[PDB]
This record gives sequence, C-alpha cells and structure tokens, in this order.
Amino acid sequence: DQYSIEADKKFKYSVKLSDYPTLQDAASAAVDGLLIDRDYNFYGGETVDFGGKVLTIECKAKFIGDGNLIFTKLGKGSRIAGVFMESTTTPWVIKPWTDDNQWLTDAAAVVATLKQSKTDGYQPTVSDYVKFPGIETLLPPNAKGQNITSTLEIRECIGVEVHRASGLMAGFLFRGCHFCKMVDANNPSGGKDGIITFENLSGDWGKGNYVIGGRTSYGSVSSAQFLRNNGGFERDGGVIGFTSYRAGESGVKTWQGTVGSTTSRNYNLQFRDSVVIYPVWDGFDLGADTDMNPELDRPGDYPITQYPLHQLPLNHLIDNLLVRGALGVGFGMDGKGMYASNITVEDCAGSGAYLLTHESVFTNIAIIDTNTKDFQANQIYISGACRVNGLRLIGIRSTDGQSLTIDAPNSTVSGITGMVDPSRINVANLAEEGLGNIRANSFGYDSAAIKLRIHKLSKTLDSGALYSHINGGAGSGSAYTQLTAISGSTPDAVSLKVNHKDCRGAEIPFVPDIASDDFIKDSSCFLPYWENNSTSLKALVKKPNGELVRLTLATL
Amino acid sequence: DQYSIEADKKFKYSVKLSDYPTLQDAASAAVDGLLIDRDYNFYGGETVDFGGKVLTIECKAKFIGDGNLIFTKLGKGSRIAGVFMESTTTPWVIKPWTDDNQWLTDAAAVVATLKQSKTDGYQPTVSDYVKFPGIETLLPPNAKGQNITSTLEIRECIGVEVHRASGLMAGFLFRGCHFCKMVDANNPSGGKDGIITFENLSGDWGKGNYVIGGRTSYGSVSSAQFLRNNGGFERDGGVIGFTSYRAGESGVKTWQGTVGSTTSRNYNLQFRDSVVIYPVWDGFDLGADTDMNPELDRPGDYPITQYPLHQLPLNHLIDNLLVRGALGVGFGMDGKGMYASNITVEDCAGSGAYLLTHESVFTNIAIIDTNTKDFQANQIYISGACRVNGLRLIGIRSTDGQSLTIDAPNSTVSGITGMVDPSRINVANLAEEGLGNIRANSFGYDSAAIKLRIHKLSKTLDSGALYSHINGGAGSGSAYTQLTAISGSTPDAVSLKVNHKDCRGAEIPFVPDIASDDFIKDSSCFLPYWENNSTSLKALVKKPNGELVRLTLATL
Amino acid sequence: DQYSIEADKKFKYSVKLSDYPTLQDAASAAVDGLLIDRDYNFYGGETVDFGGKVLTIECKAKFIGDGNLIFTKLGKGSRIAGVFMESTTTPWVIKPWTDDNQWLTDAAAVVATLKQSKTDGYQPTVSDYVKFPGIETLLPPNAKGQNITSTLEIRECIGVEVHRASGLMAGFLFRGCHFCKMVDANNPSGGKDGIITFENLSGDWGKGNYVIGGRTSYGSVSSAQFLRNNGGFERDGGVIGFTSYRAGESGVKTWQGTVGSTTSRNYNLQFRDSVVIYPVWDGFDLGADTDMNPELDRPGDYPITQYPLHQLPLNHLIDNLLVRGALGVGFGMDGKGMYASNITVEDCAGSGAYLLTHESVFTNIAIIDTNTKDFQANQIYISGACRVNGLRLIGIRSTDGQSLTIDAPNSTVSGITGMVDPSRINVANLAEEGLGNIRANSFGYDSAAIKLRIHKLSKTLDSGALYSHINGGAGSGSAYTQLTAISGSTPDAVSLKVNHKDCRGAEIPFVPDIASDDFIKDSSCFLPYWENNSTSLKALVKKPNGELVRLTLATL
Ligand SMILES: [Ca+2]
Repeated sequence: DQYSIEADKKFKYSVKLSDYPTLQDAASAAVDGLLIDRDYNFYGGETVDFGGKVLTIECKAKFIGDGNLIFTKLGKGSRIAGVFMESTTTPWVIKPWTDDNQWLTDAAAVVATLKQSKTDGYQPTVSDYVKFPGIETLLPPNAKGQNITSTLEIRECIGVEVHRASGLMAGFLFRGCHFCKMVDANNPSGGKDGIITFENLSGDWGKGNYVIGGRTSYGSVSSAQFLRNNGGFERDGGVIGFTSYRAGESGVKTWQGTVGSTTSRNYNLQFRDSVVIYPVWDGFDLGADTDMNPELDRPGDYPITQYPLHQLPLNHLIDNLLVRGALGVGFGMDGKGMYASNITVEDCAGSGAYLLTHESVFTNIAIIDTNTKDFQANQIYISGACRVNGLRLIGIRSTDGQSLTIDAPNSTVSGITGMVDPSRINVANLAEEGLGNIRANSFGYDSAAIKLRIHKLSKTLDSGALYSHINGGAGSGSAYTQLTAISGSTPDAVSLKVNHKDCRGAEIPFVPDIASDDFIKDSSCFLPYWENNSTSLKALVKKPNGELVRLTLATL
Repeated sequence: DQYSIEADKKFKYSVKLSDYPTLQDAASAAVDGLLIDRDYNFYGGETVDFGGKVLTIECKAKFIGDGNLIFTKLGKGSRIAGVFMESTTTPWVIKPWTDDNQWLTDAAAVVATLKQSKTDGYQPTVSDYVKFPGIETLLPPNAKGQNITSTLEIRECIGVEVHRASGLMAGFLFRGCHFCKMVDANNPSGGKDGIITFENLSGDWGKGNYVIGGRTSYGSVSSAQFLRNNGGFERDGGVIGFTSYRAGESGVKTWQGTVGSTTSRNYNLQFRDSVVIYPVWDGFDLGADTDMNPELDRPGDYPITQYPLHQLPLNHLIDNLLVRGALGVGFGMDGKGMYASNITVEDCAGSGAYLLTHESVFTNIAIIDTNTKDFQANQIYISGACRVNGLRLIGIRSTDGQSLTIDAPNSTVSGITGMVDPSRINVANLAEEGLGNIRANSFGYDSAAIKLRIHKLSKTLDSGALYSHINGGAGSGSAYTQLTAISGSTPDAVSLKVNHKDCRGAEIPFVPDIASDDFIKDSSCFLPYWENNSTSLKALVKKPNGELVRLTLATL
Repeated sequence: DQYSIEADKKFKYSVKLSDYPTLQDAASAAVDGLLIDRDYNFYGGETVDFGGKVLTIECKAKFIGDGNLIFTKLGKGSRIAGVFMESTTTPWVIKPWTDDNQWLTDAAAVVATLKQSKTDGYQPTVSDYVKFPGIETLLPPNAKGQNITSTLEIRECIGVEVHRASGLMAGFLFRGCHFCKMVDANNPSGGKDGIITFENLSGDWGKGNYVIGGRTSYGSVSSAQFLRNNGGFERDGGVIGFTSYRAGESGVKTWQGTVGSTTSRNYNLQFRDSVVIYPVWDGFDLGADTDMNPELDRPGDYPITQYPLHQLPLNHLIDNLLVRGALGVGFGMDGKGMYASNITVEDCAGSGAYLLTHESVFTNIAIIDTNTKDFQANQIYISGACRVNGLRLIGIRSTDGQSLTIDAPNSTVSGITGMVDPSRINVANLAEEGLGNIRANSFGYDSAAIKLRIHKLSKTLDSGALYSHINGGAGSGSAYTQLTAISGSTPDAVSLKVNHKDCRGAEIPFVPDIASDDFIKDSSCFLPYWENNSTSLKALVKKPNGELVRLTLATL
C-alpha cells in the first residue's frame, strides 16, 4: 500500500487506447495524457465526450473511417498531436496535370487520368464541370458525386490545438470553435471536403482560430477555409506561415455569400507569410460577396443599403503572400478601404490578381507571367477607385492576342516595372511624380529614347519622342538629338534635329505650304513656312502684342 | 517488491501540484516532469528553487497573484509550457479607440472609456499624460499610478524556454538570463509592465535571448523589450515571427540610455519577420540613445567621445517588418553604419519612419499613409547622411497642410514610387541613374508630360517640360511636342513647339525686344529678336570665332 | 496484483538511460518514451536498433563521441527532442574575422588565430587553401586534415523528426531517409562535416526532407545541405525559416555534380524565408552542375544531350531570402526555366548574385554593397538569356576600380533603382516601357537633367540631354531649357536653348561652315549654316518635294 501512494504521486498519468474497446472508454478513463497506440476504426458521427478535461492526446496510430470522428467537451488547453485520418473507401480520382507538370485543360484528357487511389489526385465535384468544360458528360457515373473524407471534427470547443496532423483522404473541421489552432499540419492528403475548416455558422462569430505553419496537398476543394469568423480589431485569427499544394479548388478561402440561413463571410483575419502552389482554382480567395449571380441581401451581416456589393469593411491584414501555378486566379479580393502588401504571383493560367475593391491600396505587387491561358480578360483587374504603389509586370512570357495586362480603369498607379506592352495598360492615371534626375540607358540599339504616349489619342502609337541617335558608328563620339511629333498616325513624322551627321546645327521643320493664321500658338513666336512660287521661306509671326504679320525669312 | 522495481523503470516521472501544499514542495519532489493541475495563488516575490534540475513543466491551470512569481535554478534545457498568469486585482483601464477602431486623441473622450477590467484596455501610466494632453488633470485619482501585473520571472537561468504562455494582466520577465526564449506566446493580455522582457542590467550582457513566434495584446507599455543584450556577431537574439497588438507603448523596444547606474542599450539583435499593429506609441523602437534631453554620458557603454549621440554601431539585423495603425511612429532607429530592408508601414498617426541614423542604408522601404494626424513634421525623417534605395510613398490619403512627406536633408535617395507631392520631398540628392529607354504613358489627359523641377529654384513650380499634346481629338493621329521654360514664376511661359495644329513645322520663340549681347550663350549659334520699329526679326549671332554680330533675319 | 493492473493502465510509459548500461539496452526496453537523463559516451559507428517502434525520445543530457551515433529502425512518427552532440576531441580551429567583425583574408593573419576549441571557429579543410591563398604552406601540420565531428545519423528511416538539437562540433545526418525533418535547430556549433545533411545517394530519391526553423553556427563546411533529393511537383522538401551563421563553406547548399558513382543533384525543393549571415563561401548555393572543370556526363541524372550544363529543370521554389556578410557569393543558382523572387543580399566580399541561368526570371532582387573585395568581375552576373524585373543596386559603398556592377549580357532588365554608375551596367536590353507622366526632381544642383546614353556609342559619356538650368539665383522664377548632343566625345557640345538669361527666345545652333548636302535629313526642313565670306547665315533647304536648295537666311 505504501508503494502505491508514492507511485501515484511520482508518475505521469496517461491512458492508452490499446487498453480499451472504444475511444469513449479511453476518453472517460483519461486524466492527463491519452495515447492512441492502435489503429481505431470509427463509424461516421462517432462522438467522444472528453468531460471538460484538459487532455494531451498523443497519436501514434490511425483513425480509420469514412465520415466524421467528433471530439467534444475538451478543456481549454487541450492538444492533439500527430493525428492521422484515413478513409475506408478508395475513391476514383482525377489528376489534371502531366508528368512534366503541365495542366491538362481538355475534359477527355482529364477523364483518361482516372484511377482508384486515396491520393495523387482528387474526387471530381460539380466545380470540375465548370473548370473542364464537357467533363460532366464524359465522366463515368462512378466518378461523379463521390463524397469520401475522413474528418476529425472538433465541435464547440475553446482553446484546442491540433498539431502535426496528417492523413489520406483526410479533413479537419473545427465547428463552432474559438481560440483553436491547426498547427504545423504535416501534409495531410485531402478528401472531398476542405482540408482545414473553421466553420462558425451557429453561435458566436469565430475568433482566435488560426492555421499556423505546415502544409496540405490535394483535396477536392479548398485547403484552408473560414466561415463566419471575425478576428476583431486585434486580428486574432487567419492563416500564417502556411503552404497549400494542388487544392482542387483554392489554397486559402474566406467564404462568400449566404450559407444556409446566414452569412459565411469573414472579417479582421490575417493572411500572411504563406504560399499557395498549383491550385486548380485560386491561390488566395479573400472576397466576401458573391461575384456571379449575387444574393440581393446579407442575412446575418451588414445590409446592402449600408455597404454595396463588394464594399464590405473586411479589414483583413494581408501581407507577404506567394502564389505559383494556379489554373485559376492567383489572388482575389473584394471590399472597400482594404490594404494588401508584398504580394507575388507567378505563372497562373488565369488572372494573377482579380480585385473587386474600392478605395483600397495595394503596395509592392508583382504579377509575373499570368493569364497564360487567356481564361480572363487581363492579368490584373481592379474594379473600383484604388491606388497601386509598385507593380511588377511581365516575366518571360509573350502574349499573342489582344488581352490587357492591367485593366484598372478607376485606379491611380505608380511604379510599374517590367517589359509590359504599353498598349495593354489601362488605368485612370499613371504617374512618376517623385523621380530624381534621370538617365535613359540604351543597350542593343543605335539610339536611346524617351517616348511619350497619350492613351486618349492612341494606345498603340507614341505621340512624340526625344531621341539620341549615333552619328557614324561606335566610338565616334558623336550623336544627334531629335524631338519628334506624330502626324497622320505615323510616329516621328515631324521632327527637329540637333547635330545630325555631326553638322553642329539644328535642323528645323517648316510648314510645307502657306501657313494658316491659326497654326501659330503663342505671342512673340514665329513659324516658318514654304512659298513654293518664289522658292522662299516665309515666317508667320505672332508679334509680342499678339497681332499677326507675315515676313520673308529666306530667299534665293 | 518486484513490481516496484519494474514500475520505477518503465514509467515516466512527473509530479503534480495537486499533491502538494506549495509550489516549492512540488518543485523539490520533481525529477523530470512537473504538472500544474490546480490553480495556484502565489504571493508577490514567492521564489521557487528548482535545484538545477532539467524539468519539463506542463501547465494546465493558472498562477494567480499580483506581483512576481520567481523561478530560479532551472537546469539548461528546462521548458515551461502553457503557463497562464492572472492578477488578483481588477484595475481601471482606458480604451482609447472607438467601436469603428478609430483612435481617440481627446483626453476627455479617453477618460470616458474608463472601466474595471483585466483586459480590453490598459492601466494609464505617465506616458499617457504626454500622449493625451490634459488627461493627467482629468483622470480620477483611482485610475492614476496603478501597478497591476502578474509576472512570471525567470531569474538568472540559462537555456530555459517558455512556450505557449498566456494570461490576463500578465507579464513575462527574464532577468539576468541567457539562451532563453519566449516561444509561441499565446496572446497574453498585458498588465502594467512590459509583456515580454529580457533584462540584463546586472551580470554579463544578455545573449541568446529571443522572442520567437506568437503574439501579445494590450499592456500599458511595450510588448517585447530588451535591456543590455548583445547578440554577438552571430546575432544570437532578438525577435522573429512575432505579432504585437495594441501595446500601450511600443510593439518591440530596445531600451535607450541609462537605467539605474548602467546602459540599457542593445547590440547585434535580429528584428525580422514580425508585425506590430495599433501601438499607442511606436511599432518598432530600435534606437539606443535618448532623443529628448539625452544623457551626456553612457556608463557601461561606449563613451560619447568614441561614438556621438545616435551613432552607436548597433549592428542589428532588421528585415521584413510590417507596421499598421500606430498612434505614434511606425518604425524608429538610430545608429551609424546601420542597414534595414523590406520595411512596410501603413496608416500611422505619426511618422512612418523616424531615423536618427548616419552612414546607413535603407533598402525597399514602403511608407504608406502615415503622419495622418500631423503629430510630426513629416512621414519619414532621416537626420544623417544615409542612402535610401527604393521608397514607396503615398497610399490613398491626402495631406491638407504644409508638412513634408520625406525630410532626409543629408540623404541620397533613388527609386521613389507613388503619388507624392514633389514639393513635399526634401533630400540631399535624388536620382535614377540606371533607367533604360523610357516611355511616359498618360491616361485621363489630352497630353503627356516629362517635367523638370529644380528645387533650389522652386519646390512648388516645374522649371521646364517636354510635353506631347493632342491636335484635334482622339484618333486624329496627330499631336504636337512642346519644349518649355519657366519665366516670372509662370510655368511653361516660354516654349518651342513642333507640329502645333498638325502644321508640320517648328514654332520658335523670339526675344520680344532688342536682345542684349549677353543673352546669347554659345558660339556658332543665333538668337532671333524683334525690331518693332521696322517690323523685322533680327538675329543676334555669336559667330564660330565667338565674336558677336547682328543680322536681319526676316523682313516685310 | 490489483494495483499493478491499474498502474499499467494509468501511467505513461517511458524508460530512461540511467537504468541501462548501453543505449541499445534502453532502446530495446522502450515502448513509448525514452529519456536520455545521463551523458552517454558512444563509439564511432555505434548503432541502435529501435525495433520499428514509434518512440518519443526526450534528451536532457549529452551524447559524447567523435564519429557517428547511428539510429536505425525508428517507426514513422518518432521524434527526438533536445539532442546535444559533443566531440571528445578539442581540435585546432581558425577564426578568420577580427574583434570588429572584419573578415581576415591574409593567410598569415588567419594562421595567427589558431586555438584549440570546440567552437568560435572551424577546422581548416582543403577549401581553405583556395579561400586564403598561401595558407596551405603556412598552416602547421596539426591544423591540417582534422576530421572532428560528433554526428547523429538517422539511417534509412521514414517520418522521423529531430527537434531543438544542439551541440559542440556537432553534426546531424539523415542518410537514405524520407519525410524527415530537422526542426528548430537550437544553434548547434558545427564540426568538420555539414551541420545538417539530407543525403540520399542510395535508394530512392529523397523526398519530404526539410530544415524548418532554427539556426546553426560555425562548422567547416555548409550549414544545411542536400544530396539527391527531389521534392516532386508538390515541392515536398527544402529549407524554410532557417538561419545560418558563419558556415565554413555555405549557408544552404544543393550539391552539384557526381558524388561517388551517381548524381548529388536536387530538384523541386523550397528555399524560403531564410537568412544566411557571414558565410566564408556562399549564402545560398542552389546550382546543380559543376562550374569549374565540370563532368562531361551526369550518371543517375539527365544526360548532357537532353539538358546542357547549367540548364537542368531544377524547378526549386525560391523566395524571400536574405544574405549579409558573405566572404564569397551571396546567392548562386543555375538551371533553365527558373524563377526566384524577393532576394536581398547585403555586404558581400564576392558577387551578390552569380546566376548561371537561362530562360529564367528574377523578380524584386536587391544587391546592396557586394563584391566589396573585388573577388569577382561584378556584383551580379547572369550568363544566359534571362529577365530581371526589379533590381536594386548600390548601398553606400563606392567602387574604386573598373569592375562592372551588373553583367548580364543576354538578359533583359527593367526597374533598376539606386546610385549605380551607368558605365558599370551591361545588359542585352534595359527598358522602362510602362512609366506614367514623369517628373525629374533635382536637389543640390542649379539644374535638373534627363540624360540619354547609347552604350554602343559610349558606356561612359551621355550622348544627349534635356536640361533645365536656373537663370539668376534661387527664387528668380526663371530657368532655361537646353537640348544637347555629343560631338567629338564632348558631352553637351552642341545645343539648342530656350529662355537663356530669361530672354524668352530660342538660341539655335548653326553649322559653322558651308553645310554639305548630306547634312540635312528630312524633307520640308531647313538647316542654317555660316557663310563667313559675307557675314551671312544661309539655309540648306530640303524642299517638300525632297530636292535641295540653298537660300540666304540672315544678312548684314
Ligand atoms: Ca532672312
């Protein structure tokens, strides 16, 4: 009896699943630790009551089952580590990319990829019918409407963290939770449902809910997603340090519109220091209102009368995000009064950025080789009256067609860099107000150029230029400077030159016939013109007093 | 007796606080693990001696008390996880922001926010008397001079990590420690003192001390702070991956000046990959010398004779920092020979950056909508002779008054982007030395412009321009080019035109009266001028040999 | 007997090394936990078989020994925390930097630093003979050819993580492993071999192998390195959130060429959000093919016939990297079709970037004060036909010699910022195609300038300019505009002026002698020239019909 007293005081308490017939039996026995040391086959909806205990759940085996294993009544501070979810069903999956990692877009080609596997692809859903037009008709019935996910559901808990989770056809659902985290996800391979979901459609708005670190792969829909979460002014929630690969829909998604009877939208979350690669749809989908065929109202949210569609004060903190390889859109937002910074998007088949934003500011944005499949009208679209400060455009891809690169018709932009085709820029105002003394350095040409283009006049033709051109060859120490203007849609049609052929003189264009009175603009100026009938140059003079006189300028 | 031998070998050792009357009793019994499984009321200054043992302290309950719970003699490698500090006192707190997250600046409005709470605000301190002028007189006595914090103090330990700490009116103090870390702080709500402090005023300079990950909220003073730490050339210390919200003073602070009898300054620390949002004072305060009313000496540090005020070789590694919503200054530094890179500051009421630096380099800085309340003279200030390479200025806010945007009078700057008002730029030298061939693309105007402004002549008026202007309307295929110069403070007063009204000729300005000899600059050039008494143009000619002659140029 | 049944169910299982004579004995007894609670002296090659068990190994003492402690047959999900490796030998180390952190380059000075220590320096290797020319002759024999490392070797394991490792003369080797991680390395001080190595020369290509977080210091060779790893399209491996200090070779290295009988190269890895400071060689060395004296083949990899040298489809994900203080090259790559973004390199003695890349894209690169010791021909070199979009050049250092800043002769570049000497730019094409309306703001001069330089003509002299110059002094409200051209290698030799001396007229240069027919370029233009024998200006006129006529323009 004496040893048992000492033993009870000196040893760490932990129960292990190998000692119990059911997970509930183990949960009931647990006091401090719970070890999952044997695989456990659960039935869909199997529910475990943890009695409000603050438990440290250490997983060293699998939870096996289609459907949801539901954890309830875990005490604040509970931790679940190393969990591995696996379905019983091996579904039919598609793999819409090649052995060289080229996206497949042809429906028949995608159908040909069908195999039964728990990974290396995903179960088709109805969004695939849109993504791969014609695939709905071509998919065999056994590959349509599948619904396989093995989901760990944390239900109505506060202060629970799931660490280093993994699995096959695996999902993680936090339903009605607060102050919960999915930490260092160990590359679970997804199933039919979202891989990581914070859903708060009932009860209080979700808060304190984060994805921190880790990564996921595959899944039929989005990798990390939020419904009805509001981080407060404290920005207590969101996604930080996360990587998503090959989402069947999007890497990171804040839901839009009405789900069930209420709002699925999200406010005041962080989206930072994260990476989304090769999503079938979008990299980051951070809008709150429905784009196509929107609801006319927002039950449970601000009414349309207060904030028009796409003008919600979402107020997310969005910074240092990278996207590569989207088959859809790299980076999507809506809202009014938004800020986003340090966003880099590369090699996307649809728009790099699709921004349904108004009175918003975008700082240091890089959109590099996007809309490569011409899925959208442009590489970056901005609907409302926004500011862009720093915009890198164009990597190494050319564009064969007529699509715009940036269409931001109400936006004021500064600091574009890259080999953009200037005819493919459309903005409200473009300006470099604060440059210093400037030098234009020309390589691979016999001239250097400072060109002007008035887009109201022509988007495709420069209206005037300042050139410097080599006289002779390399090392001559001689160039001529040229000031030009467009006429008859012919760039550089009319020009004044300084030092052509090293002559040390100015070559001055004159009106080729009798100049009309209205040709001269300013007082105390003269305009030379040709009088062919005498082989003479004349001068139309507007005198200092503004009155016109015609003089003889040069004679035989 | 046989079972006890086997049991002692096969089970993990842990003691738990529920088995002991005092925390010291539990600490003394511990060998490997220590579980805090009941709330523990501690008295201020209660000191626990852990006997040099390498302990894994797992907290699943609260430490409750005003004042400091002092942990001593923990072995290297000890870990404390999940600690939760809470005060016994519920103090009076102010909440100087509105339900729309607008800062309150009026003292009377701030006083009206007073409530008794352990969170959602902070206890006033003497710095509030400066921040909210007049508040000292208006605060009730019971809201002044409060001193409530529940602090975990790790004293004179090496290699101790505190993980996932939280609390209410909570603080964490590492006093005289080395190689200690505050890891993944779980959003403790702060009290009167700094939330996370590495203080090494006695003993060896602090080294190896980090804040890694996590976040904090509220507190009366700074969220994370350092005194007398030196990371060495190895840069072994600092703040990485951290978020601070609503510091009563600053998000991250390296102390300045003398504290007690010695230096509180810091060297060779990292400040990287971190975020500070809504501090009442500053985002990052990384200076070492006192700005206002500085000490005349530096006991315990380099003397003023070796390094003048603000010119210490602090040598921090500063990169990838974000600040939004400061009521004070976003980003502050001093030092000589400093580097900072990839700093983004948005929506601050005081200066975005206040840099008391000399011979320092700033790369890729973005200061976006700051000094919004005109608290300072500018949005970014630099005192000494520094280099800025990449500077984004202006989001969507206008400035109504006369404040400068950048005042860096000794600095050389390149790569400004944004809709800056050029009259609000003051630098030593501004240049784009390495641009390629250039095109100026104009949207929303009937002209395109390349302007020149000589700030010595005028900060507010362009001194000359190269324009292209539409002739006719859109699609005309015709424009005129114009070269202009300022006269009588009237921009574009004098100009030469090419192709005005599609005339295909150059319109040339002439001197409106008899030209003085000194009007002509160069040899082998001529200057037309008006002789009104004969209705003639004359030419003042400087011949190739440099001698002047006056010729008749155009006649009736 | 009843208590033993209950005890076996309610307590956590862990064995501890203090109860066993050998580590294998402890490993054999272990079921769940294993505690290292006494220092353990191991012999080189001592091999522990963990029986496929999923073990949680908690280290609170040292593994002491020169050579490798080899862990085998650990179950997937096994974790080793807090491990501390230490050599038995205290070797001779060099410390090639001063007490002011200046690099020592002189061999004799480096030899003078020799001391016996397990840290604060490194054991010389053969690469030091190249790095410090002449040192091979000057090093005492007892400091050459040393081979001290205490290495934890994880051999042929899947799903094993080493967390918070540290040590002295310490190394960590994952040999033939997959899905293994080195997490939050706690600043181990390195020995002779790489500090963290994933080597997969035998068996399947390495995959799922990461360095996540943490830091290392010293070591004779590279801090983190990979051999024959391929992360797949999923990019499942690499280095994220890591810091390397004072690598004896490089911070992060993907091996090049043949090692043994097969390829050591790597594909599809992540290199992100990491920092390398003060490497003796390079910051990030991410090439796959050997630069100097390359192999003529690639056994085990793509043949040269498929992909030429330096043109492998390595396809790494490279983003948000910082390097400071390299004695060699900051950032090195090779490959074809590569992308890298958001790379910042400061204060390197060799090139900031050395890029043996083709058809690759570099976005937002900052190379700030590099090649400071003229070790290479330039600060950034690019061999093949690449695109650079955003390139910051020059901090505060000057260059005294003739070295180029960027030499990227086949590359097209846009968006250079900084005080680069334009004569030190060499690229295929440099352009700013998409700027808006422009203003050149001049500070510290009596003029503002927009210059043109045709590098084919001269790399050192501007070929033409548009100036604005003050007339009178500050506040005069008057300037003159000047359009210039180079002649006889004299910049600004020939010019047209508008408003010189506030005269309100254009000063027009004329040919100083009789103009040749070929001097005039365009029809409907005239060229003034001097007839000295009559003191007359003439006009060489190209009439609207293209025929030449000579007229009298101005007469006495
Ligand atoms: Ca005449």
